[PDB]
Amino acid sequence: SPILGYWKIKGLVQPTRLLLEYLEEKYEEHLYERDEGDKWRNKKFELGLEFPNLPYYIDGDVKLTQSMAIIRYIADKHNMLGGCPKERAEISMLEGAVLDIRYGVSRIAYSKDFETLKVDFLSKLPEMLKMFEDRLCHKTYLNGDHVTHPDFMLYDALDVVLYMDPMCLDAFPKLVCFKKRIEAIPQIDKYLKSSKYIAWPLQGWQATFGGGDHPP
Amino acid sequence: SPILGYWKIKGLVQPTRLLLEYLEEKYEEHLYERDEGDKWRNKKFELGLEFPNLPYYIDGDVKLTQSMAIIRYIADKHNMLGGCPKERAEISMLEGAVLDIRYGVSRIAYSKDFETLKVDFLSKLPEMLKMFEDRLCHKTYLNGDHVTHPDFMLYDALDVVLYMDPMCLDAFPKLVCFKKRIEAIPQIDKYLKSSKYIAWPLQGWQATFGGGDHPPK
Repeated sequence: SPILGYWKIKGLVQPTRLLLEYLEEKYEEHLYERDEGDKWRNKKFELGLEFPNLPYYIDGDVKLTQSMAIIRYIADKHNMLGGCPKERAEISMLEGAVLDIRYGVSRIAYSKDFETLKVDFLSKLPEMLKMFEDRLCHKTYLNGDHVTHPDFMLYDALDVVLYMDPMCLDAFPKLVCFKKRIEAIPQIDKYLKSSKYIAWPLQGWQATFGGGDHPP
Repeated sequence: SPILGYWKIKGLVQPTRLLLEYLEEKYEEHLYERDEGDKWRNKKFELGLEFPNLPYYIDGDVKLTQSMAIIRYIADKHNMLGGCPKERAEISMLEGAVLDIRYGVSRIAYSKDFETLKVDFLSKLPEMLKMFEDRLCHKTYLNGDHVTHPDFMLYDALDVVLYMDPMCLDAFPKLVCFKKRIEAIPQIDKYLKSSKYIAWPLQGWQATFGGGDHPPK
């Protein structure tokens, strides 16, 4: 069965875990704890990876790194990437727009001067969320009636910005409805209640925002 | 014809430009100059873009933003993304590894403490480049005998890191050769010599690094 290797955090891989649980696919996790940086560095160059990094995904057919290449491969193997160039570009554009939010947090989350950079991010965040509000005006999910990988990426981004500002969705009822819809998927519900779910941290443990061993 | 809208810099879109020139595909550029922030603010919500942003690519019915969605769409229309899930994953992985170098530069280039952040980046860069040197063992391009979009992304990343550290490819002669090989593609050489080529800046004009109006002579 496939092996998914990452830090014991949400970070870059949480959307991939959510997709694997939505598809109900068997996989093994190799999790690196806060004190297992040495364990990772001594294995890193001996797994056959062409671009050694975390996370990594190893099945029969593939040895992958790059979080976007991994989530796209799992989608692609399930016929979820889109049927024609236009639909595939729509899905890649949604991907990018979600990363503008999720990388927007990560960019500033490890900085000494985080409190200053937060003011600016929370000023631009409304506009980014409005575009998703409009996309989800009459669509159950970002691509219509059927779930795609950017749904889990957006879920993860909403999870993270709600910690930084618990009122950030008060203006965005369609995003609140979308978020509850994801959570009501029976196999997502079971995952979120399971011993396998990693609630914290959001970033690397060293992060000034969404770090430490426990929520603040 | 397709419209490619961006700032008059290299930045996010330069690999897209190179790919269009490789394909010899006709396109028009809407180029926003340093003084045209107002021009853009005014047109931004008027173009029919679902996720308004720079760069944008407008192809009659197809209206796209996100640089990676744009370069992938152009590749996809020419059947260049990969024939099966495994080949499509190899191209996606190459794409991500190039972006770790290119975004690695962009994420510190707008910082006040660039000189401090540069030391940390240049202690990691030799190993990141080594992974590309190793991939080019017995290969003309990153995916073998045929050009793919990550080749133009790597070419762009190599141009940018050579400005930050002129010696960073001294240990990597297969990367020096790769960069010369791209520049010997005849439709690339023609573009690089033309009046359409934007040599500078690398980042937004306001950047601590790769910014301003001319390179250092």
